[PDB]
Amino acid sequence: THLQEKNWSALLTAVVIILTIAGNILVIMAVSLEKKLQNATNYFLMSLAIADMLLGFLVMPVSMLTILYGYRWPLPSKLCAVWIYLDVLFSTAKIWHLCAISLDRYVAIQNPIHHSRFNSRTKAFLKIIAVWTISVGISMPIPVFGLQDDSKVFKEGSCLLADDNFVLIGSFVSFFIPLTIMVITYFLTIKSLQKEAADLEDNWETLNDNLKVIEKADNAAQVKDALTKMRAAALDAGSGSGDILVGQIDDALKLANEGKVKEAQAAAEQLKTTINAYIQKYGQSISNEQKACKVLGIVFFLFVVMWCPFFITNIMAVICKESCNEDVIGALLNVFVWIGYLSSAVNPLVYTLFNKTYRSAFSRYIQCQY
Ligand SMILES: Cc1nc2n(c(=O)c1CCN1CCC(c3noc4cc(F)ccc34)CC1)CCCC2
Ligand SMILES: CC(C)CCC[C@@H](C)[C@H]1CC[C@H]2[C@@H]3CC=C4C[C@@H](O)CC[C@]4(C)[C@H]3CC[C@]12C
Ligand SMILES: [Zn+2]
Repeated sequence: THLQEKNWSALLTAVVIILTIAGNILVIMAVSLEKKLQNATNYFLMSLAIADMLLGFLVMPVSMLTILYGYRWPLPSKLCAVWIYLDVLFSTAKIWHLCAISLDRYVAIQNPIHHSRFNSRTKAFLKIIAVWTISVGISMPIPVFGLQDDSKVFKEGSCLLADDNFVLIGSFVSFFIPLTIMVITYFLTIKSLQKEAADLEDNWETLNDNLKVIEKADNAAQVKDALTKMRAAALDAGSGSGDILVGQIDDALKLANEGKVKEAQAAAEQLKTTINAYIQKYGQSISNEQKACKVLGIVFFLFVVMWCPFFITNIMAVICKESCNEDVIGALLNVFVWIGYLSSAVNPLVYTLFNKTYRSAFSRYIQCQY
């Protein structure tokens, strides 16, 4: 039966709604409770999850109500523009949250002391508020012109963004520009991390060369010279983390400055083991940045690929009003809108897959074990 089609569409819509709300609430709880997940990127991801939850709680159920009424808007006229504004607001906020994550992490890894433990919570919160304000500013044209003009938000009785200029400018400002920025920033990030690993290997090379020089030293002058080169290398290798290693090298360097050559050589001998350990630690930190980069790239790819069919079909239907068939186009737009909405529910599953802390948190939350 063809009414069974409406029943199935509404049912699958409800499935997507419940999945979105539940998963993003799980992400909210994970970021709100775990102190192991309290850096800037996780604050951005929790803001992202609340945005997706607001989308799945205020916008997607109204879309289900719309698809139940034969796509005829049953609510008051102003609520159509309000609902389109909220929809565009939350989706634009999501994509620009992703863009801000990419850019912020890139700018961070640019800073030569970005491995220090001192990160400010308030700065990340201010960035999140700035992104939400950007989203509100991008979405304001719909309330401005939509409440003034009933025709720009209504399309044959149906509550759709009918202005072609609005559609194209919103596709560019809200989807295409942040997508391109995301791609560029991601590839620049992989290049910067490669540079980081290369510099770390160079620091290790310097450390080994000067340890070997110290092992065969004769007088205090060359001991101090090799220890100075070692101190520079070790300070560079920490990427601002801040450890005992440079302090131990300074202890050996004091021994060298006093003229004690044998004791300085013994100190360098202990430093050899300490240096191997710390170098491996720094390499592991770089590898962790690489893994986080790839996971966030998976997130970006899933979101963009799931929203791409809708934007493709929408811009195409704006271009060809009669060249292309519009019944199949309307069916495609329905299906692709709901795929893009499914993108909002996909994220917590991805957090579960490639993150052990998120997965443990969710496994303990399903059983209510806090
Ligand atoms: C409910 C509905 N139902 C129908 N149609 C609709 O367009 C709609 C509106 C669908 N909104 C979903 C979010 C979109 C969006 N805005 O900004 C973004 C930025 C992003 F990164 C990703 C996505 C977006 C804009 C449209 C037309 C066919 C008939 C049924
Ligand atoms: C705790 C941290 C990490 C997240 C903070 C999220 C804050 C900044 C977000 C969450 C929900 C957001 C609000 C959701 C909806 C609207 C309606 C819009 O027309 C004006 C902005 C406004 C009022 C948003 C302001 C920013 C907001 C309050
Ligand atoms: Zn780093």
